[PDB]
Amino acid sequence: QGAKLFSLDLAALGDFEERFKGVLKEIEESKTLIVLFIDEIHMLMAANILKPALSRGQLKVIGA
Amino acid sequence: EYLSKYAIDMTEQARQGKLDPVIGREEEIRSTIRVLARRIKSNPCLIGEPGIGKTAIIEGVAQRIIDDDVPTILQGAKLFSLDLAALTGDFEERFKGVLKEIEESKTLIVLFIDEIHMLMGDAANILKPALSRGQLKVIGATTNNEYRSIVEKDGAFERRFQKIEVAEPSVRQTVAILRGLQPKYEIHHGVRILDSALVTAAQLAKRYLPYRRLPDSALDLVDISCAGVAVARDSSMIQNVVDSDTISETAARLTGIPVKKLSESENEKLIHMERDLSSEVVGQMDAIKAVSNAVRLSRSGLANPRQPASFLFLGLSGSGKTELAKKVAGFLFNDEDMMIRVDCSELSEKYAVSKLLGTTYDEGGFLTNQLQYKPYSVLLFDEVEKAHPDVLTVMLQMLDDGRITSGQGKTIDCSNCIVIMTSNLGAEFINSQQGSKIQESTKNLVMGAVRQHFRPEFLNRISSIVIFNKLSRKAIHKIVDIRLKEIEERFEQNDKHYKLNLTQEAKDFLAKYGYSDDMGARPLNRLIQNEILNKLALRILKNEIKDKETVNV
Ligand SMILES: Nc1ncnc2c1ncn2[C@@H]1O[C@H](COP(=O)(O)OP(=O)(O)NP(=O)(O)O)[C@@H](O)[C@H]1O
Repeated sequence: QGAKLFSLDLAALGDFEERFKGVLKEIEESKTLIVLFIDEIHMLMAANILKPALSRGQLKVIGA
Repeated sequence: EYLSKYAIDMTEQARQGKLDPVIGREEEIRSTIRVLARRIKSNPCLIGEPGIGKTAIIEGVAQRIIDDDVPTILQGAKLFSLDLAALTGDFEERFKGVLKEIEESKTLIVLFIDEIHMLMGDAANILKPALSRGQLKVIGATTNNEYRSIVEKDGAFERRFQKIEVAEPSVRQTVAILRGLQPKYEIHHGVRILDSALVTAAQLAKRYLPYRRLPDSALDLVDISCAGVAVARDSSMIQNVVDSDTISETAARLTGIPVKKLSESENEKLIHMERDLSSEVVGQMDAIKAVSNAVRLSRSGLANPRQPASFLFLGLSGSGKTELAKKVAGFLFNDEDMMIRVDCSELSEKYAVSKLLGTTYDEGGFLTNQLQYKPYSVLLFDEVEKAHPDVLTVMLQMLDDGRITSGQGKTIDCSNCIVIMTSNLGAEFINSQQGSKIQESTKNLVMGAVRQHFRPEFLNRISSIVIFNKLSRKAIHKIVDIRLKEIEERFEQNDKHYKLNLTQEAKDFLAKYGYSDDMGARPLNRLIQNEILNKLALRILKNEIKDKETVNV
């Protein structure tokens, strides 16, 4: 319930990606108050995508 | 006539006896004297930590001067002490003509300049030609830092100069030089000092004081303490003074728990620390012993005075491992800030700043700066081998000695600090411990695994390395029940006044569901909020279920 939809359509455009990593706190700010959905981009990211926030045990995401 | 202007002879004050007697330095002095006696490179210098008693030597110098402990050649010489400042015309001139005066003045003194030794922009040669005169006996010093930058550029600076170690005592002799205090410094503010109030301030300020210097930091608090014992006494019969009051009390100023400062120092702490760990985490009796059992070894000087306390931990974050030291530190250093974070994700090359560096904003780094900030510390290493060859090599000094040069090249003691490695190197082998191996074989499997990423020096200098292995629900529910304990003791105490209920649901859920095998109850740790704290507070926050009430799912 308390979660809502976020879906990151990745536009990456110094590392310009860590933004995508910094937001992992911004949702962690909300404290799983949303969900993430990524569509066909699932690949090695920087480095690997995602998890350290999910791998923190947290972070419901809609994978695809 | 500019003689006395910023140049104030303190051999005056030494002839006046204004200056402050201390012990032993003749060693540096006689040399630094003998240095001052050198045609070739005249100028003795102390290179390193400020506040280490530089002109205190000059005192002794001036003392040896006025005592005629000043040796033959230079007995004529004395020291005008410069006062480094002026008003802008500009400054240099005033600071120059003197230079002429004094060598002209025929060596009745020498000059000491302390840490302020200038790379000027308009550098040109400031005092340097005067210094360069083949004449003009002077005394400079600085920390290593400027000594790094400025004096190494020429290096015929040394052709004038001589470096000498800024003399930092032993504690015992610091204690001893402050043991000479007890008959004398008992009565400064008009009391007596016990053997109790005597050595500990050191032992404390050593162990407990972040900043100041061995006799300095030690001698500091006791008069900082006298707010009570000097003023409230004559404001009643206290003659002798005691450690705690003088110290631990006045030590508890910063934090507290003088009992842990006092009633137990390291002695019992260890003695039961095993279960004390087990208190925080049941399970992993291995490291419950080992690291503990080990780090017990860490102290007492079984081995190198210079020597770190070092471990890799293995398991699933949210196994309590990353915590674990925070107990230990809280258990030992009575803090969780002792724990300090080294992200091996972050590590490639450029980190050499982020610890600390000789600054070229590229400025003071952090991590070493943090122990430099936090002289008692615990160092956590975030999936170690994920770091580059960058740190692991500097980790040698960490592997070494329990002491660390900052990136400006300033050593700080980790033999009083902790360093702890994280890695997944047995993750699959955690999965082997999920099959619950003879841990040896799988630790061997790990050992080989961990063996790979590192030169043995890395591998060898570790105090040891331990797995935090498969965690039976035994621990879980306990840990959970411990996990239970943390929030309730935050709140019913003050906030929530809260009496509690537990369905076995949650009791089972949190253990069963809330705990993840792989990702742990680590999320459940957050979930414990969510399905419980978040849930039941939300249940209660209405208040219709009253304060101190409880409803579990
Ligand atoms: N076996 C355990 N004993 C005690 N606390 C545990 C245990 N397993 C997980 N925890 C909790 O999980 C955290 C500690 O997990 P730990 O194994 O130290 O790795 P961690 O890095 O701290 N988890 P995290 O820091 O979010 O990655 C703390 O919140 C503990 O309360």
